[PDB]
Amino acid sequence: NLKPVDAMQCFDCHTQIEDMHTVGKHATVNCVHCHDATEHVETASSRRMGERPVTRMDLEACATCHTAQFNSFVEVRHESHPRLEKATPTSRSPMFDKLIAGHGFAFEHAEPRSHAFMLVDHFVVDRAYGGRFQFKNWQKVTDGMGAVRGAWTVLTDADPESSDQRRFLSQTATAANPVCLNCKTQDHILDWAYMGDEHEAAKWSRTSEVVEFARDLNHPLNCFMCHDPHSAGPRVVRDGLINAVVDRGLGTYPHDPVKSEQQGMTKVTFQRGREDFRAIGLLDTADSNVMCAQCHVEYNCNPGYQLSDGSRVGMDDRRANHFFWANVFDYKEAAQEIDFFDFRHATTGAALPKLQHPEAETFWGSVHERNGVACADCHMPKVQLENGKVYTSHSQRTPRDMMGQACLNCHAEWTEDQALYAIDYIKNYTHGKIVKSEYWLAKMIDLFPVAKRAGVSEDVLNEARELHYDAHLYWEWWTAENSVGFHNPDQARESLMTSISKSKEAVSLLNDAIDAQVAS
Amino acid sequence: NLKPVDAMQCFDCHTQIEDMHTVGKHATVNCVHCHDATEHVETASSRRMGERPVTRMDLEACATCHTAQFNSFVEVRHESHPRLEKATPTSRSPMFDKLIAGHGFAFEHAEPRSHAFMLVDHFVVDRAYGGRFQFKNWQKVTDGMGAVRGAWTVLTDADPESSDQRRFLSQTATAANPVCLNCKTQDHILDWAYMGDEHEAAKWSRTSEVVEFARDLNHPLNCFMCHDPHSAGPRVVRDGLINAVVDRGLGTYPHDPVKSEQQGMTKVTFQRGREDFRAIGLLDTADSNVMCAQCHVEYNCNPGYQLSDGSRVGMDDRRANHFFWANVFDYKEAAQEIDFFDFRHATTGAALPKLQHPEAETFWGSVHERNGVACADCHMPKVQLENGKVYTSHSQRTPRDMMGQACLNCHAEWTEDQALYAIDYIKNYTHGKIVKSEYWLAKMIDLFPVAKRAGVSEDVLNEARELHYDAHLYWEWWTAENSVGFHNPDQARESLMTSISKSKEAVSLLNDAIDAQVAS
Amino acid sequence: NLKPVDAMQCFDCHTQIEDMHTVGKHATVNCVHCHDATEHVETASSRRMGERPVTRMDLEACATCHTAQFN
Amino acid sequence: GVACADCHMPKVQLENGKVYTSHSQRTPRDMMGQACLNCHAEWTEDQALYAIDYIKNYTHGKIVKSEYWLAKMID
Ligand code: HEC
Ligand code: HEC
Ligand code: HEC
Ligand code: HEC
Ligand code: HEC
Ligand code: HEC
Ligand code: HEC
Ligand code: HEC
Ligand code: HEC
Ligand code: HEC
Ligand code: HEC
Ligand code: HEC
Ligand code: HEC
Ligand code: HEC
Ligand SMILES: [Ca+2]
Ligand SMILES: [Ca+2]
Repeated sequence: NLKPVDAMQCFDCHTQIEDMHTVGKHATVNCVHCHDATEHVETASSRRMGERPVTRMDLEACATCHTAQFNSFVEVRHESHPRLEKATPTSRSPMFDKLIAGHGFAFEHAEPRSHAFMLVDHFVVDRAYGGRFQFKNWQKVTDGMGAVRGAWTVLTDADPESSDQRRFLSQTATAANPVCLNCKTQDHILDWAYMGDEHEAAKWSRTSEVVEFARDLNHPLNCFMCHDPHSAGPRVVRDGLINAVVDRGLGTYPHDPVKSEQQGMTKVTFQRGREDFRAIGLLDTADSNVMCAQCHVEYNCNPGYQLSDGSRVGMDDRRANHFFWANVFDYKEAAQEIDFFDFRHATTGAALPKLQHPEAETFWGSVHERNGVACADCHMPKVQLENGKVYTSHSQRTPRDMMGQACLNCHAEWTEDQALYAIDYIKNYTHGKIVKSEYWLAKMIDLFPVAKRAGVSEDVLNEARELHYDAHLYWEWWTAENSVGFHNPDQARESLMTSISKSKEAVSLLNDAIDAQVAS
Repeated sequence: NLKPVDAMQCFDCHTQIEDMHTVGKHATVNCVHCHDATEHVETASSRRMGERPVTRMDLEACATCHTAQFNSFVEVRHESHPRLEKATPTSRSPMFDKLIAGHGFAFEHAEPRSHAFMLVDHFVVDRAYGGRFQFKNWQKVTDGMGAVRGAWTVLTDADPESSDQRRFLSQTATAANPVCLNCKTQDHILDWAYMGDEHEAAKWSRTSEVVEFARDLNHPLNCFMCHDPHSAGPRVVRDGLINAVVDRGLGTYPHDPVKSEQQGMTKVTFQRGREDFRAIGLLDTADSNVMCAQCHVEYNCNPGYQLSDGSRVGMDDRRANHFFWANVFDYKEAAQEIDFFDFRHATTGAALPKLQHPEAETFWGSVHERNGVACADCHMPKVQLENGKVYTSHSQRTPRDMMGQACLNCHAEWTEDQALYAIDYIKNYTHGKIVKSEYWLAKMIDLFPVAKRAGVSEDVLNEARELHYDAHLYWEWWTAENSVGFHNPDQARESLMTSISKSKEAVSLLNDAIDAQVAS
Repeated sequence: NLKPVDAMQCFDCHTQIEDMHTVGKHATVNCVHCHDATEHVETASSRRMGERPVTRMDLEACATCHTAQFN
Repeated sequence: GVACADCHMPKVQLENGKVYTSHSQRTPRDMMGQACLNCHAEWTEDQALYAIDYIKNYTHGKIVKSEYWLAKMID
C-alpha cells in the first residue's frame, strides 16, 4: 500500500509545483501516487537533482481515482477497421500510390483506429522501422488494454542487438524519427528538451537513434497530455503547438484575436541547472480544440529539402519539428516561410509537400467552430445517465456511435437518421471531388514521362512542376484530413476544385508541348 | 376558409373542362380548391382570357383531401445516399471521367435520391447552373418537405441581380436549359407551349434564359403530372412523351401493337386565342409504365450536333426536346433518324451519344413487362393493412424496402432473402460486365493519343471513332439505366458484350496501326 | 361517380344548415357526399318533408377525403 | 390544460410530411414520444413508464385491499 510523503519538503525546492498543486483540485493528492523520490530527497540540492526520482507515466496512475475516464479511454472501437490501407479503391485515396510516389507513405498508410493503439501502431506500420517491430503474434492486435499497459508487453523486436534503422522486409521504409513519438506518447516528457533541441539534460533529442528511443517508450496518449498532474487544470504539453501558439505569437485561434485572448495559453518553463529545459502550455479554459491540436494537425516531423536551393534539411534543424498552424489556403505561404518541402515526386520530379491529418486547422472558421463548438462536443461528449454522476466520455470516436449526445442535443430538429444523412451528403460530395482530383492529378503525372521522352523542354516541365505543387496540396489536404469534408465542407469544395483546375492547366500545358514536339 | 364558386359560370366558356370535370371523380370538387378566378370571370370573354386567374400548382392543393398519398410521396428515403458521385470506384461508373470526357456530366453526376428533392437537386448539381444555386446551408439537404413546399424556401442564388448562365465556381458547368425542367416540375404547365416551341401565349420556351425560368419554379413532381385535376383520371403531361407516342404514332408500347391499343393515349389540346397551345395525354388505363416514362427515359434536352455535317443543333431546334422512344438496339437508328449526336469525346474526338436513365425503354420486352407487370407494382405498390382502407403508396423507391408487397405476393415460392439474392445475381453480373466494358473503352481511349502522336492516319482514327460510338452506346446505356440490369438482364448482357467487342476491335485496329507506323 | 347537387336550392329551405355549411371548412363539400335527396327535392316544400332523403352514417363517407384519420 | 387527446390521440410526428391527428385512441404506452416525452423532456421512455407503473401498482394494491374488506363484510 502507498505511504504518503511530506510534500512540504518537496515544495522547499519546487516552488512552481507548490504554486500549481496547492491551488488546484489535486491539492489533496499526495506525490507518492506518481513519484518515488526517497533517494532524490536525500541527495538533491536546491539547484542539482541528485539521484533522479522515479516518475510514473502509466495511465493506471490516474485510473486508481478516475476509473470511468480511464475505462472509457481504453475501450476499443471494433468498428474502426484495423490495418486498412488507404491506397485502395474502397478507402480514402484510390490513386494514392501514383500520387505519392517518392514518399515513404507509399509503403503503407492505414486509416486510424482507436487511441489505445497509437504507439504500437506507430511502431509496427511498414513505413516506420523497416519492419523491425511486430506484435508478438497476430492475436495481439485486439489487445487495447495490453497496448496501454505498455507497447513492449505486446510487441517484439527482430534484432534487440542492433539499434540502426534498417529494412527487415523488402517493402518497408524507415521514416520514423524521434519527433514522431511526441504525437504517440509523452513517456519522454522529462527526457526531451523543448522542440527536441540538443540539451545537456536531455537523454533524447531530434537527432537520437530512434530505435533506441522507441525501446524506452511504453504508453499511448498519456492522461497528463491534457491535464496538468499537479493542478489538474487543462493544458497542452506538445512543444510544436506551444511554439506556434506562444513563441510565434499566432494564438490559439489565428483567425480570431478575441477568441485567442479569451481561450489562450500560458507557457510555463521548467529548468535544469537553471537553464530552460521543457515547457507546458496552461489553457485558460478546458478547450478541447487546442488539446486535440497537440496531434491532429499538419506538421513537419521529418527531414526534407529547401524550396530555395534544394538542399537537405535534416533532423538537426528546428524545422524538423514544426507546426505550420495554417489552413489549406495559408499553407503554401507557411511552407515558404520556413523554406521547406517534403519530397520530390518519383515520376514528375516536382518538389511537393506532404500533408498530414490537419483537423484542427480545417475546423477553424467552420460554422461549428464559429459557434463555439469544439472537438469534444462531437467526439468525447458528456455521458447521459438516468441516475448517475456525469463524467466526460474519453472514448474519442466518431459521433455516429453517440448521436444523441454528439449531435441531437444541439440539433433537436433532426432524428438520428436525418443527422447521419447530412453527414453523408457532405462526405459523399467531398469524396467525389477527391476522386476527381486524383483522376486529374494522375492524368497530369502520366504525361510527364511522355513529355520528357518527346523532348519537351525543362522550362515547360518546371512550369508543370510548379502547378503540381498546388494540384497536390489542394487535393492531399483532404485525403489527409479525416472528416472527408465534414469539418469544413465549403473549404474542402473550394480547395478540391482548385486542385482540379491546377491539374487541368498542367495537362493542357503538357499535351500542347508534346504535340508541338511531335509536330516538329 | 374556402368559399365555393359557381362552376356553371366557368363551364360557359370552358367546355373541355366541363366535359372532364362533370364525368370524373372530381365532379364534386369545386374550382376554388385550385383556382382564384374572380377577376378573370369579370374580364374574360369567350375567346380572350382577360385577367389571368391564379392556379395553384403546389402539392398541398391535393394533400387536403389526399393526405395519405401526399405523405407517402414526400417521405425521404435516408438509405438512398445523397450527393453520391457515380464516377467513383464504389459507385456505378468507376471510369466515367475518362469515358465521358468532353461532356458536362464530367463536372458531377450523382446517384438519384428521393423524388421530393428533384427540383432542388437539379438546381444545385455542379453541372447545371455554374454553382449559382446552393441550399441555404448544408443542413437543408435533409428537408424533403421544405423542398416540396418550394425550392426557393430552401435555396439561395449567388447573384439575384444577373440572369446569365455563368460559372461561380471553377469546376462547374452550365448545362441546364429550359427543357430540363419538364422532368423536374410542371409548375410551368400553363406558361410553356407544347414542346417548348415559341408561342405568343408562352412566357417560357426552349430559348428562354434558364436562370430566369428557374426562379419562377418551385415544386417537384406535381401530383397532376399523372392525374388530371379535372377528371381525376390517369394521364401524362410531358410533351416529349406525347410527341413520341401520339404525334409520331409509335404507340405506348412500340414493340406491341395490341398492348398499345389496349393501353393507349389520347392527346387533348388546349388553345390560346384559338391556336393550339398545350397538350395532355389521357391514358386508357392507370398505366404506370407510361406515367413514369414522362421522365425515366433517354432523351434529348440539350444542344448538340448533326451526324451528317457536324453543325450545331441549338435549343431553338425541336430536336433539343426529344424522346427517342427506342431501346438500346434501336437507339443508333433513332439518333440517325434525327441526324443528331451529343458531344465529341475530348481525347478520341469521336462523335458520341449521351445516354440518360432509359428505364422505360429497357423494361420493354422484359419478362415482367411481357407478363403485364408495371413500374408501380415494384416501386409504388398498394399498401397492405390488417384493418384499413387500402391506398397506393406514393413513395417511389426500391422494392427492397417493401418486398412483401413488391415481389413476394407474386413470387410465393420465395422468401425475402431468396428474392433479394435473385436481384443481386443480376446486378452483380451486369455490373461486372459494365466494369469490363469500361476497362476496354479506357484501353481504346488511351490508344488515341499514342496513335495520333505516332502518325496513324485520320482514316484509321476515323474508323476507330466509328467503333467508339457503338462501344460507348452499348456501355453507357447501362450506367445510365438505374436497375443495374434488373429491368432486362438478357438485354444488358447482350449489349455489354457488344460494347466490349467493339472496343476490342478498335484496340486491335489502333495497336496494329501504331506498330506499323513505328516499323516504318 | 358522385354528381353534385344544387346546394343553394337546399338552402332555400335549410337556413340552419346554410348558416353552418357556408362558414366552415366544409363550405366546398357538396351535399351528395352524405345525402341522397333527389326524390326529397322533387316532393318537399319548406313546410312538408315529402320523401325522406337518405343520410349516410357510414364512416367511409368521411374516409373518402380523410383517409389518414379513418385508417 | 392537458386533455385526453394529448395522451391518447396525439399529433403524428413526421420527418417529412403533413401533420395530422392520430385517431387511434389507445394507451400512450404505444406512442410515448408523442404522448408523454414531448412534455416530460426530463424522462426517458423507461422512466415515464416507471412513473405510470408506480401509480397503477399502488392503486391496484388498494383496490385489492378494498375488495378484501368488502368481501369480509359481505360474508
Ligand atoms: C533539496 C531540494 C529538492 C527537494 C527537497 C526535492 N527536489 Fe525534486 N528536484 C530538485 C532539483 C534541483 C531538480 C532538477 C530540476 C530543477 O532544477 O528544478 C529536481 C527534479 C525533480 C523531478 C524531475 C525529475 C526528472 O526526471 O527530470 C521530480 C519529479 C521531482 N524533483 C520530484 C520531487 C519530489 C516528489 C520531492 C518530494 C518527495 C522532491 N522532488 C524534493 C530538488 C529538490
Ligand atoms: C488519489 C486520487 C487521485 C489521483 C491518483 C488522480 N486524481 Fe485527478 N482528481 C482527484 C480528485 C479528488 C479530484 C477533484 C474532484 C472534484 O472535486 O471534482 C480530481 C480532479 C481531477 C480533474 C478535474 C480538474 C478540474 O479542475 O476540473 C482532472 C482533469 C484530473 N483529476 C485528472 C487526473 C489525472 C490526469 C491523473 C493522473 C495523472 C489524476 N487525476 C490522478 C483525485 C485523483
Ligand atoms: C481448436 C483450436 C483453434 C481454433 C478452432 C481457432 N484457433 Fe486461432 N489459434 C489457436 C492456437 C492454439 C493459436 C496459436 C496460439 C499461440 O501460439 O499463441 C491460434 C492463433 C490464432 C491467430 C494468430 C495467427 C498468427 O498467424 O499469428 C489468430 C488471428 C487466430 N488464431 C484467430 C482465430 C480465428 C478468427 C478463429 C475462428 C475462424 C480461430 N482462430 C480458430 C487455436 C484455435
Ligand atoms: C503532430 C502529431 C503527429 C506526428 C508528429 C506524427 N503523427 Fe502519426 N498520427 C497522428 C494522428 C493525429 C494520427 C491519426 C489520424 C490519421 O492517421 O490520419 C496518426 C496516425 C498514425 C499512424 C496510424 C495510421 C497510419 O498512417 O497508418 C501511424 C502508423 C503513424 N501515425 C505513424 C507516424 C510516424 C511514423 C510519424 C513520424 C514520421 C508520425 N506518425 C508522426 C499525429 C502525428
Ligand atoms: C486529448 C486530451 C485529453 C486526454 C489525453 C485526457 N483527457 Fe480527461 N478530459 C478531457 C476533456 C476535454 C475533459 C472535459 C473538460 C470539460 O469539458 O470541462 C476531460 C475531463 C476529465 C476529468 C474531469 C471529470 C470529467 O469526466 O469531466 C477527469 C477526471 C479526466 N478528464 C481524467 C482523465 C484521465 C484519467 C485520462 C487518461 C485515461 C484523461 N483524462 C485523458 C481531455 C482529455
Ligand atoms: C460538430 C461536430 C464535430 C466537431 C466539433 C469535430 N468533429 Fe471530427 N468529425 C465529425 C464528423 C461528423 C466526422 C465524420 C464521422 C463519420 O462519418 O463517422 C468527423 C470525423 C473525425 C475524425 C475521423 C473519425 C473516424 O472514425 O473516421 C477525426 C480524427 C476527427 N473528426 C477529429 C476532430 C478534431 C481533432 C476536432 C477538433 C479540432 C473535430 N474532429 C471536431 C464531427 C465533428
Ligand atoms: C452544440 C451545438 C452543435 C453541435 C454539438 C452540433 N451542431 Fe451542427 N450546427 C450547430 C449550429 C449552431 C449550426 C449553424 C446553424 C445555422 O447557422 O443555421 C450547425 C450547423 C450544422 C451543419 C451545416 C454545416 C454547414 O457548413 O452549412 C450541419 C450539416 C450540422 N450542423 C450537422 C451536425 C452534426 C452531424 C452534428 C453531430 C456530429 C452536429 N451538427 C453537432 C450546432 C451544433
Ligand atoms: C367569359 C368566358 C370565361 C369564363 C366565364 C371563365 N373563363 Fe377561364 N378562360 C377563358 C378564356 C378565353 C381563357 C384562355 C384559354 C381559352 O381560350 O380557353 C381562360 C383561361 C383560363 C385558365 C388558364 C389560365 C392560364 O394561366 O393559362 C384557367 C385556369 C381558367 N380560365 C379558369 C376559369 C375558372 C375557374 C372559371 C370559373 C370561376 C373561369 N375560368 C371562367 C374564358 C372564360
Ligand atoms: C376537396 C377534396 C379533393 C381535392 C382538393 C382533390 N381531390 Fe382527388 N378526389 C377527391 C374525391 C372525393 C375523390 C373520389 C374518391 C372515390 O370515390 O374513390 C377523388 C379521387 C381522386 C383520384 C382517383 C380517381 C379515379 O378515377 O380513381 C385521384 C387520382 C385524385 N383524386 C387525385 C387528386 C389530385 C392529384 C389532386 C390535386 C390536383 C386532388 N385529387 C385533389 C377529392 C379531392
Ligand atoms: C426526360 C426527363 C429528364 C430530363 C429532360 C432531365 N432529367 Fe434530370 N433526371 C431525370 C430522371 C428520371 C432522374 C433520376 C434518374 C437518374 O438520375 O438516373 C434525373 C436526375 C437528375 C439529377 C440527379 C442525379 C444527378 O445526375 O446528379 C440531376 C442533378 C438532374 N437530373 C439534372 C438535370 C439537368 C441539368 C437536365 C437538363 C440538362 C435534366 N436533368 C434533364 C429525368 C430527366
Ligand atoms: C408518377 C405518376 C404519379 C404521381 C405524380 C402521383 N400519383 Fe397518385 N397514383 C399513381 C398511380 C400509379 C396510382 C395507382 C393507380 C392504380 O393502380 O389504379 C395512383 C393513385 C392515386 C390515387 C387513388 C387512390 C389510391 O391511393 O390508389 C390518389 C387519390 C392519388 N394517386 C393521389 C395523388 C397525389 C395527392 C399525388 C401528389 C402527392 C399523386 N397522386 C401523384 C401515380 C402517380
Ligand atoms: C418486377 C419489378 C420491377 C419493375 C416492374 C420495375 N422495376 Fe425498377 N427496379 C426493380 C429492382 C429489383 C431494382 C433494383 C433495386 C435495388 O437493387 O435496390 C430497380 C431499380 C430501379 C430504379 C433505381 C432504384 C434505386 O434506388 O437504385 C429506378 C429509378 C427504377 N427501377 C425505375 C423503374 C421504372 C421507371 C419502371 C417502369 C418502366 C420500373 N423500374 C419497373 C424492379 C422493378
Ligand atoms: C396525461 C396523459 C393522460 C391524459 C390527459 C388522459 N389519459 Fe387516459 N390514460 C393515461 C395513462 C398513462 C393510462 C394507463 C395506460 C397504460 O397503463 O397502458 C390511461 C388509461 C386510459 C384508458 C384505458 C387504456 C387501456 O388500454 O387500458 C382509457 C379508456 C382512458 N385512459 C381514457 C381517457 C380519457 C377519456 C381521458 C380524458 C377525460 C384521458 N384518458 C386522459 C394517460 C392519460
Ligand atoms: C371522439 C371524438 C372524435 C371522433 C369520433 C373523430 N375525431 Fe377527428 N378529431 C378529433 C380530435 C380531438 C381532433 C384534433 C382537434 C385538434 O386538436 O385541433 C380531430 C381532428 C380531425 C381532423 C382535422 C385534421 C387533423 O388530423 O388534425 C379531421 C379531418 C378529422 N378529425 C377527421 C375524422 C374522421 C374522418 C373521423 C372518423 C374516422 C374522426 N375524425 C372521428 C376527435 C374525433
Ligand atoms: Ca507535413
Ligand atoms: Ca440523351
